[PDB]
Amino acid sequence: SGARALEALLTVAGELRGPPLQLDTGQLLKIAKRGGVTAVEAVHAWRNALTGAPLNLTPEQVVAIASHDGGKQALETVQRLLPVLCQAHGLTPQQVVAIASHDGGKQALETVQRLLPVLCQAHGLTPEQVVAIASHDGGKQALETVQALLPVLCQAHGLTPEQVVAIASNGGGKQALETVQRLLPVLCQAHGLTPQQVVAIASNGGGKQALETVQRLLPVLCQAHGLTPQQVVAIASNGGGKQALETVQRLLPVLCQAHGLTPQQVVAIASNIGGKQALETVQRLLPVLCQAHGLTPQQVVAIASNGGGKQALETVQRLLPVLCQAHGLTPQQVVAIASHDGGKQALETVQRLLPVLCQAHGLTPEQVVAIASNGGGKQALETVQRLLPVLCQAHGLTPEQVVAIASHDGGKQALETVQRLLPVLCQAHGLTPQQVVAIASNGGGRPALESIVAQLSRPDPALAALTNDHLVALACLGGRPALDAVKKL
DNA sequence: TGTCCCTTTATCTCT
DNA sequence: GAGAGATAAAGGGAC
Repeated sequence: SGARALEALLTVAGELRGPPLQLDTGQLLKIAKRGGVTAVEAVHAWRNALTGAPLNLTPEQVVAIASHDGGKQALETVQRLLPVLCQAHGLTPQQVVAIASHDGGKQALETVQRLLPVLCQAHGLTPEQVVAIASHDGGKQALETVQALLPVLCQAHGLTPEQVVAIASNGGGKQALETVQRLLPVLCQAHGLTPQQVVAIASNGGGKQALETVQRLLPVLCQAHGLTPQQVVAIASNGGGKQALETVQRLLPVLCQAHGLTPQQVVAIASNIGGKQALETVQRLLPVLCQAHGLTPQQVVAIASNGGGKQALETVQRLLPVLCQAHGLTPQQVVAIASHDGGKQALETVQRLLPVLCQAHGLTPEQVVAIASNGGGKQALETVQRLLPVLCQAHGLTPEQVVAIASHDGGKQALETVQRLLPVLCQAHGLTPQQVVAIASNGGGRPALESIVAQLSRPDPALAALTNDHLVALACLGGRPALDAVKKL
């Protein structure tokens, strides 16, 4: 009955493509791959209840919840617990989705429910801090561990609640927490690290192995390799962790002696998530990129030194000719696009969309490069392609303004939020569009605009002190953080 | 056969 | 630009 079971499964997928979820093939694939057949079936059985009152989940939220080991249990649990978490604990549905959307989401949900009161009332955490702790695989473990260990970590060890939250808020947060508890004294007292440096190391995924590996290799990397404790700390706390540290141990001589890299640029390469992969890839590709592509070593190092640098390097090697000779991009432009986290996605997206953006939207190659040369470049490019025409027709923006909003980290968010909040800002708050554009055209433009609309609607006397124009100027180069900075004085 | 937890790597967003 | 936070995905081990 394998063929009938298969027919049943495909009928289920087909039905999900209809109401109420209207899932696309990508979404189906996501749930299948990450949550399995049981998650696909669970979504199908509960589609009405997940999208209906009292949950009202969007299809994207349903997809995010299902797309994990135990996805079925998470979906089941969200149906039981969301009304209490929202109405009793004061969480928003999106915060609930965030707690739910990990392997073991059911456990983290039951645990936020049980623990949020003690964490906030007795330990002094905010609900947002509790959400951040919960929103990872093993969230239950981290929540219980913070609850158990925050008092010892703060009083006996001197850490702030914020620092404990930082350590706890990664996958394996429990491991990281216990390892800080164990290893904070040695690393400070014996190695002379500050507590903040230890927190900075501990607050990445694999924080525990990173701490243990800093203890293990700090002396040999300094002594036998010539690095400073600072460099070792940067390598350990920049996401590279244990893998990066050990790979620097192995490859530093070869990269310096044979390939001619300074130890500083080797450190720059090691100092991101996937630093091990980046190091190995520079070792492999430095000759080829520097003899048969005329890229300088500086340029290669610059590409390698971001998270997933490996991917960026291989992608540069593959696409540099096509982008230079077919799309008319200069190698410097290709380097600039490559030299961010996710440079691979940005490059591939430029290869795909450059012609479209130049010819259907009239953008010059320089503008396309401008948009592409930030983290999340792919996202920004795709949402300019989507929203350029509507923002010009409906909201009366120029292509320049659209490119400007787009050309920062989070450009996608800033564009979408302009689309969502431009009407009410200008209509109900006699706010000007050039003004809203001004707010949107920085990193954090999104939360800036949102804090603005929050102020105008449910204002806050304390903050209710500046002009619909003074707050504008404030958001315009401090954003949300500036708005909060004033609104606590 | 799934569920839960942890590490590593890749990508995106904000301070 | 750098540091940091956050979301996603893979792959592994334990029951």
